Amino acid sequence: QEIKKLVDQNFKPLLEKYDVPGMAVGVIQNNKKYEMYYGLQSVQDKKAVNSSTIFELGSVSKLFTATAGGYAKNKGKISFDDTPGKYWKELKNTPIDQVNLLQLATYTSGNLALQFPDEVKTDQQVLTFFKDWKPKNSIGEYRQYSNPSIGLFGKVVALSMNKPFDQVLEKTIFPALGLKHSYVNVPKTQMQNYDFGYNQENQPIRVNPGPLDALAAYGVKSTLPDMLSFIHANLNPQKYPADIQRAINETHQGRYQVNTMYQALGWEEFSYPATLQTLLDSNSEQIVMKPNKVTAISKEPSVKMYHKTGSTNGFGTYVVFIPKENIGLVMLTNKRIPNEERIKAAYAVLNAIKK
Ligand SMILES: *[B]([O])([O])[C]([C]N1[C]=C(C([O])=O)N=N1)[N]C(=O)[C]SC1=NN=C([N])S1
Repeated sequence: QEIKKLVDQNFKPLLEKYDVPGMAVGVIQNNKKYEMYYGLQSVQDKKAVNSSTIFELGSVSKLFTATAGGYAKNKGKISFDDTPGKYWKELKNTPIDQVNLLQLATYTSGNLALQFPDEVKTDQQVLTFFKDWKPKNSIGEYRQYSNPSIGLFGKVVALSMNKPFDQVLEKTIFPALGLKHSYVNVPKTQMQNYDFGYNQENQPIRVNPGPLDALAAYGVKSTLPDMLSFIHANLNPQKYPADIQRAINETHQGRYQVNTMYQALGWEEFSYPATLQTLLDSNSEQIVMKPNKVTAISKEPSVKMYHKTGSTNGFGTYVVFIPKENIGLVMLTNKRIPNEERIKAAYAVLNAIKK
């Protein structure tokens, strides 16, 4: 059916249900990008949420970190066999130097939790944290979703490219993807487009930023048109120059499975058609918060789909795409809503515009 009708039926009611100030929903189908905006970027200013509004992607940032890692790997700047001390020399001869880069990128070091400790903020505190790290579970065998893990991966990628991570994205990866308003650090010239998001009590929220390396885990900001372009790049990598094409495709390869979920670089991958329950289970407390023993991949699914949720204190994100149907969807909000609502609403929309 018409995309607007399906988005109105499935996404629009979430604004009233969760008191969300503004939502941007994009659908790409047959290489045509459709944008739908509801509500306000700023409640106080009566400023409509729009195609220039900048949203925090939360953990969808990890898809850009993955793309940077795929870009570096396919240019020979890193091997996924390498360990972090080859690039971050102060980690040589430490226990974390037994973990390879793929294991860090896919959360299988065996002893890294969701967040850095609160007291770890400066670059020295991060280095000391990794120098003091010791193994717990067998390396490679257990997935524990982890911002420090992919943060160390991103730091190594940046070192291998002789640029800080913010510049890896802003000077290399974002331009190669054709993104015009995606940032690690939003400049003052974009201030009118980047308002605080809203906490659960509808108050504009900010916190002090955490360690710089965690920007690779949750620190990217973008707009709906740029996210639609990023989905287009994931659906149609042959339209892009060869180096970024290789980087995008690197992020699609499953590295191991946990139940019905395959862990790719950044992306979560599923056999397609996937049931709603499979997609919901990927965001369950068991998978997101607890360690789970991985299963090596023997047969990667021949027909696949991919998704990722992201959240920050003030913002919600969901992205999903299905190569066989040549369709994808992006949802951005300036207030968190439950992941299950994001996944269900996207499932209802994409299931009806299949072709
Ligand atoms: B990511 O979005 O997966 C990641 C972990 N996570 C999941 C959820 C959820 O399900 O609501 N919340 N966190 N996101 C982060 O670690 C965000 S950390 C920050 N949030 N706000 C900041 N200013 S930093």
